[PDB]
Amino acid sequence: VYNDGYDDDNYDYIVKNGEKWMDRYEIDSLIGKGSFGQVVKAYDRVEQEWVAIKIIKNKKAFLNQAQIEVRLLELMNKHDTEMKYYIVHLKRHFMFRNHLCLVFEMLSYNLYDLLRNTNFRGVSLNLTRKFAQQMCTALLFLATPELSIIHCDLKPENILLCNPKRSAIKIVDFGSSCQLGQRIYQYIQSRFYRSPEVLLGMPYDLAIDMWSLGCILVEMHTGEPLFSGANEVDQMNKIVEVLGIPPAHILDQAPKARKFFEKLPDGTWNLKKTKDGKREYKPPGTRKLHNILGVETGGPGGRRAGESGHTVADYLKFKDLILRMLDYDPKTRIQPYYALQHSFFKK
Ligand SMILES: O=c1ccccc2[nH]c3c(Cl)cccc3c12
Repeated sequence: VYNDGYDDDNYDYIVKNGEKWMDRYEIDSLIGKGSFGQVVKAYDRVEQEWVAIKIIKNKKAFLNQAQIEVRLLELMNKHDTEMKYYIVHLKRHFMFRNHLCLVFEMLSYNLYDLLRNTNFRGVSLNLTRKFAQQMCTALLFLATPELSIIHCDLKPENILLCNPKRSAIKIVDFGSSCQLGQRIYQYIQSRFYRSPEVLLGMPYDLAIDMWSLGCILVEMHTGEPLFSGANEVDQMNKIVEVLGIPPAHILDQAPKARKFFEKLPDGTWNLKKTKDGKREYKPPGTRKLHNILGVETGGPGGRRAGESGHTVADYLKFKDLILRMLDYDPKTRIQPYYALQHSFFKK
């Protein structure tokens, strides 16, 4: 018997379609999962609108983290009252049968689902530009000094369409988020979207979100993750295939440097040594983004050959922007304000 038979063995609330809470919320159905718990679709009889309700796990550590989430959402929504900065709206929260319940506006499906709808053909560079511009603008919001918020888990599943016919988006799931002052985890971000500084055990700031976004935009256009590591070692290696060996001034300050690399007597770094003539990775920097994107060959896989809004010049700009976002150095990685000024976004 977990929580008088309301929970399961994983601290999640056993959801029941048609159930009605507090003479207010008619529960329609389950529509999301996460480490945090579950999200359900519900009708709010009082306000007379569909909502989404995040049902946090009934367990101390989860509840505590969700309380941080709430603080940051409420802090964001208070600045963005007009709802023009692409951040989901927290309508209210309540405790119900020992679970914290967060009530958000209802939204459509996420960008992973959108990619899946084209059978991972990827979406157009025109639509990619639109998502890029909205996300940079959202990331600029988070960068306002009074917020200074690191989302910490950007990925396609956490960017959602407002409406399925339209290109407007909102960022959701601030359940791993923190402010620039109060950083509390070392192992953060979804692995494909994890920055080098986090892989390397280093301190991190808002620039980890920009890294993640760089990875996201490429995926939105090619249909597959740019760096799809099966574990941290594979991840770091896949980054090195495209961008080369991280600079020495970084690896010299990196606690986990020796998990992936070796420092030679003359002070330079290589990939850690490999057994018995085993070969698995392309040599450093030889997996060119130029080729991944199909800059001069009709886009990714040649699938955009002779389509408008997919010229070579369009791609060269896109590529340039993406490499600025994937700068190894967090201090020089492009920041939201300057990203919006990039030639990729020219009217
Ligand atoms: O915060 C989330 C986290 C994870 C997974 C799914 C998810 N769907 C949502 C919808 Cl429709 C509205 C608002 C939030 C979400 C949400």
